[PDB]
Amino acid sequence: MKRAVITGLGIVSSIGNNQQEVLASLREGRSGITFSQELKDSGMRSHVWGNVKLDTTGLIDRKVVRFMSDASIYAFLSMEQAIADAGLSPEAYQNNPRVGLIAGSGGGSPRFQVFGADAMRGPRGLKAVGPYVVTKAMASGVSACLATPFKIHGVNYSISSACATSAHCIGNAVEQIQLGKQDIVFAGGGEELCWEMACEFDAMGALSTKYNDTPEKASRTYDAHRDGFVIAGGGGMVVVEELEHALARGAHIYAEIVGYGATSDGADMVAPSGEGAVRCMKMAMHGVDTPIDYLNSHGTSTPVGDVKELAAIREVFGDKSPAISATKAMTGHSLGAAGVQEAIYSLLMLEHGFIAPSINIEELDEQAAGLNIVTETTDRELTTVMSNSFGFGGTNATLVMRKL
Amino acid sequence: KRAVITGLGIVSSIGNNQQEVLASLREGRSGITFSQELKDSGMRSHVWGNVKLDTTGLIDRKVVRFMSDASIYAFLSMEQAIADAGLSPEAYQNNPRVGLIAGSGGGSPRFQVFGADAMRGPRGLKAVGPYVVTKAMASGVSACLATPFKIHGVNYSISSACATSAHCIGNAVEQIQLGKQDIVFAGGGEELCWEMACEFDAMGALSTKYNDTPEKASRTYDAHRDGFVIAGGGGMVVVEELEHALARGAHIYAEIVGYGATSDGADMVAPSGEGAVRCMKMAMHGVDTPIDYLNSHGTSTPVGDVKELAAIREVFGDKSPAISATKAMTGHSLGAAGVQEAIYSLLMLEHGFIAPSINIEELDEQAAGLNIVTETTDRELTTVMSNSFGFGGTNATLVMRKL
Ligand SMILES: C=C/C=C/[C@@]1(C)SC(=O)C(C)=C1O
Ligand SMILES: C=C/C=C/[C@@]1(C)SC(=O)C(C)=C1O
Repeated sequence: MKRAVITGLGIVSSIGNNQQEVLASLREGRSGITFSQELKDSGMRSHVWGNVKLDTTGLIDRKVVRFMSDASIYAFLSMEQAIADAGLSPEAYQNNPRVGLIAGSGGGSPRFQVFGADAMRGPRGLKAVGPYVVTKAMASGVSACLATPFKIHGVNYSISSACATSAHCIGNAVEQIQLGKQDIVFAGGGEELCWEMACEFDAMGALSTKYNDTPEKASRTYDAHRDGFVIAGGGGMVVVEELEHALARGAHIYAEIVGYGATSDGADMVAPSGEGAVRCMKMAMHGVDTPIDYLNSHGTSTPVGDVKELAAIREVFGDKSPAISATKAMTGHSLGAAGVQEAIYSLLMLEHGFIAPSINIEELDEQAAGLNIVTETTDRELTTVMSNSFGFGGTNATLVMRKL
Repeated sequence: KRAVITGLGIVSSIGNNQQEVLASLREGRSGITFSQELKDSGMRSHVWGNVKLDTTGLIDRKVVRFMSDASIYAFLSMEQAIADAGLSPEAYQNNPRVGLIAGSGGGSPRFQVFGADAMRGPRGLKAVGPYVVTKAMASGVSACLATPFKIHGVNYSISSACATSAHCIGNAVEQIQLGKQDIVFAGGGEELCWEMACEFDAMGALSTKYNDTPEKASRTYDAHRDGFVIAGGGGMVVVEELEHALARGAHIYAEIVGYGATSDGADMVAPSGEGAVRCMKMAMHGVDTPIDYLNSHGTSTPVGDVKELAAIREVFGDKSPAISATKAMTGHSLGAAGVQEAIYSLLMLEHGFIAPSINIEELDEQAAGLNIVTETTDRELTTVMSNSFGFGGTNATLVMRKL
């Protein structure tokens, strides 16, 4: 089996439009959460979100962007960044059977799905719909919209697994390398931000509703007064590359993907079982001869979910648990984009030797006792980092990344 | 490590189990009907491949409450596959070596739209209810099955438009090859609704000239084809590691001996041909038996049909296999097409026949020379190929061989 490394990255998020801006927000413990007039206007109870603060007008060519929803736009721009950051040029990655793309969203595009239906029911029907809704709204929008303009010839599909989507995308990319089928796979995803989708999470009571007057305090993972997650949008993309291929071209290598866990609860639809996560982390830690220095938790800021993961971490590690922070307290929950963005946050912490703070803990949950939850930015020489992604439907992903 | 198919299940326009499907295939029987729903919506295409089954009460209330139609069809298909594979609950449930990879092309446009419509009404959130997320999310098909079937292994959806459930099967094979799983349930489902259908109609992808004769609308390779006929349904196969299957005395349909997965990197909604050539060649690597039958993607589109035929010619030259497009009978079930057509191919393999490519009244001149079978033909088959090409230039091919 071949080894897989990360040789580039790109990110559009609530806390930065590139890796430099994101690095700055992580070290500062800056919140990306703002009041949303759009959410309030729709009749929602959650009025806060992790929005992308970027004018994307003119950033993608007219004939390319016409097929794209926001999830695709966010993923495309991240992919541009990742290509450049990897030091890759068209002659190397384009029209190359051994270079692929695995990237998805959790929701596709509810916005253009609803636009399509709204337009169809109006007096102009098909003519008001137009010819571009399928590529905007289909579940595989994110992969279809990137593989075509980037001239990808290798693998091309999307993995969806709700909150674990882009973490599974990365892990499947690793498998492509291990099987010797691909030299490079761009892995990640994107997620639009809109009332059309967010109202679905509000109607199940999943979103924070009590902190709308103080938007930066709404997302408060592990705080005893958390009341659900803060919904976010954005994209992320990493370049997953075979080790020898990377070394031979003098690539910059952030880390090796040394562990990939993928498991299922087989229990509850919208609540974590715990034992699924335990098995997932163990799978990711298998054969890894170094300790986990830092854990970027799934920790979405939900009453049951936050502490269920903690109980799982305690089971896996015991007394000697790693430093833990939940960056969703800063960023919000970008759903399908969460896995890659959080793999990137963890890689920036690995690369730059620090731990981002788990913010908005005004009163630590009684069930979080005895663990190392890092609440202020602390410089440390990290070697091996772990990222957890647990989604609706009991789907679990865990990534372990280590310096070479 | 080797992967075999040990069980199958299907809910399609041409049958609600493998026996009804078998009969439809041997008979060249159309599953296409007139749709008042598509007509009422303002569409130009008024034909569809509908599931002729009322699914009310077939799934536990507390389980089906989270599900859209795509998930319902896949679930029912999975029950059949479990039973067909002879797997007790103790064999496959609460088992880390047993997984599920199943997707849809579209998620649930119906419930995406319902949520937004409900929210804009006088009841807002209380009308939306707590179930729309699991229904509308892109991973609904996997999420809604993994849980009630007590799946402990892998649990996610591959999505790639028309190639969706084909990549699901191929990824399942990879899980076996890597030694991570002993069993993976692989397949997909797709709902059938104007919400999604009108999007395909608005880009001109759907057939519109044959609404008075619904059964003649889907007509792959016919000179007067005018687009595909939308369909819904589900499929599921049991992908199983060989030694595991042999040990428990499983009935094996075939081994998956080849899996191609490529990208066009060309056009969004038109195929390049080039990518399909590479996909089929990739599926044929190390396969030294001839292809006895090819189940084409063949959707009944002017450009698409002959683009795939050209790719077949380039791959096979003057050794081109027997070909039929079962979509002329079934319609195009999108995310469910890959697994359903693998199942049709598996049925032809098991029962020694070639299903007809129907409704060819005038063979396209670009299809001249080729062995497109238009009549049910009894034949001993050994090795079969099935193609799936989706929008976004995404390609999958599966090659299956009798043991
Ligand atoms: C099995 C379902 C997973 C549920 C989790 C823990 S995953 C998630 O994002 C949120 C908000 C939850 O409640
Ligand atoms: C990348 C474009 C693929 C297009 C194909 C061949 S895939 C498909 O289902 C239909 C109807 C087409 O026209």
